[PDB]
Amino acid sequence: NTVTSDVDCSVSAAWGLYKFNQKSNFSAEFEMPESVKAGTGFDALIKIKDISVSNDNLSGYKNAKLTKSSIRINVGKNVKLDGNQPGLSLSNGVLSINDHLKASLEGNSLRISAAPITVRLQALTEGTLTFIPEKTILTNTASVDGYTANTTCTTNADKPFATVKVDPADGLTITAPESASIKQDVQITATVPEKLNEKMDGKVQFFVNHIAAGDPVPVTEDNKASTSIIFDTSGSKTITARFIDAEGYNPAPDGETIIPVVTELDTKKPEDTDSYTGLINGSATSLLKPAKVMPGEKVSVSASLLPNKAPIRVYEIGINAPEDVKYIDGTGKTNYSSKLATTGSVFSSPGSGYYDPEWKNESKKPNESYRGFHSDTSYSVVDTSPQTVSAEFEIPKTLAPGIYMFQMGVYKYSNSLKDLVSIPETAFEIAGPDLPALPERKIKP
Repeated sequence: NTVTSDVDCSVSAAWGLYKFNQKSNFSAEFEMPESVKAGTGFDALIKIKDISVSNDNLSGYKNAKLTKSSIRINVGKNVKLDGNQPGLSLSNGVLSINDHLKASLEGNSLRISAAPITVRLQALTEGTLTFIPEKTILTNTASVDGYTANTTCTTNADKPFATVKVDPADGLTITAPESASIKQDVQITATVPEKLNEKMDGKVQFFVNHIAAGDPVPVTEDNKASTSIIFDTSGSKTITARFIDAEGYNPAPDGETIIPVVTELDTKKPEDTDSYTGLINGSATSLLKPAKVMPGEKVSVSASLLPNKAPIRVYEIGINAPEDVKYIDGTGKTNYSSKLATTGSVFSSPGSGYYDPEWKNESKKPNESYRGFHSDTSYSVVDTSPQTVSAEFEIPKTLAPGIYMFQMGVYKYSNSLKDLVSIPETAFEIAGPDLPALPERKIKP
């Protein structure tokens, strides 16, 4: 990263009575971090390489020293000097390195040299620092044989010495579950960088879907802030933390996060020793990436039971859609050979040797969309291959906005287990209205 660029020098000496041109090369090594954070001090080491100038009248001179000098570098407007640093000045994106050049006379030649200069900088905002040489890269004043010579060297180098990526400074974070159900406490924690909260007297105003949620929470001694939110309805909820300082300015960006919220999550019972998966429109979704579906739409769902162990006894499987979502007739297939024993929560025998789930007795029953299937061959499952049921459903055009999930109805084991299992891989979401705009941040002037 030693960047070379040739220069054109004008000399005025003896009060302008003796002007001449001179060509030369300016060459410098800029060692800086490849990358930094906005706001973090860093060093720039500048090695300037020696220059020879070979005018023939130099052999004729008896003494020389520089009395002034300047290296002019275009460092842009995204940087400042970190600490008063003598010799160095910064004005209008011009870093001016002053009085650092030494000039030793050497017969026929003039050797201009410099001890490496260290410059501590810090960038202001996220972006890039680009170091360009200035057109007038170099001026100096020389005292030769009792005369004063003024020099101005211009260059045409477009080529940056170094580039530095400015990554942003640390920002607010927010910690929420994962996922949540309605009617339950959800803890939310914001954290504020040490650096925004230096004076240790700030607050964090939370928002839920862009509405203010409670009074601003005062930040703790450990730069944290917490609230507790109880959700009313399902949906991808946007949580926003806004930081406020001693005199309510919002100097930092807001932190945002999203919590998927469900009506309920019906996990497999503890004694259910298997596990489950599914698909919706041929894909395993997640309640964090729910399928985007509009009301009025027909979807296809698959639900699989993945045995932990074989053989297990497995009697009835089926897909229990959400309330109002209607089953499409004759679409329910199994992985295997089967007859349909159960419509709704009503069982009726499709032959002798078929066991009744008695969903009637259970506290949670399947709804009108549920279709339950028994194997005609055997109730034993020979291996650990997925036991899959799949069908197509219709979403009514009036189904409410929120996050929805399909369930698997299952009745199994010698020790008779009956359960409805929410399969997050089948999650879809009916979009609500666009959030309202957030109140504007109050930036300091």
